[PDB]
Amino acid sequence: AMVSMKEFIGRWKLVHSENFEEYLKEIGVGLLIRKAASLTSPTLEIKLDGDTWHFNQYSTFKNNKLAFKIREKFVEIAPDERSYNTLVTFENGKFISHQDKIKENHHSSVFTTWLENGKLLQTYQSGSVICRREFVKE
Repeated sequence: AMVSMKEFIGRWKLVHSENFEEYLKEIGVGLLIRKAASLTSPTLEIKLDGDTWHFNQYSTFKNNKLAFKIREKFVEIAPDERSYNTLVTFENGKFISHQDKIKENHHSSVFTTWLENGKLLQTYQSGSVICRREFVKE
């Protein structure tokens, strides 16, 4: 719980990934898209504008910009082009996003972003699948 929110601010480059394509398959992404999305090494930019956070992911395949306020539910248009009811909290040093499905045939996910020894780590969880990603400061 020691890590402060401000330590996340900056630009981060993907250096390792595990189970990302499998995570995308689990949440219903088609083969061509999940293959292409998993081949990239995106840059994640985290910035704070007043009380609005921005987690923007940039890559050759798609740019994904997410804006939110902590503790405030919002409708997220996720990169899979489906809409979700998303809620991001900051708990014990970590950003936790609950991306809740709206349509019953969709899938919900939990995203956790945290810092360890200068690196930024993420997990994306849905159903039986957890994806793990690691980033280094740009």
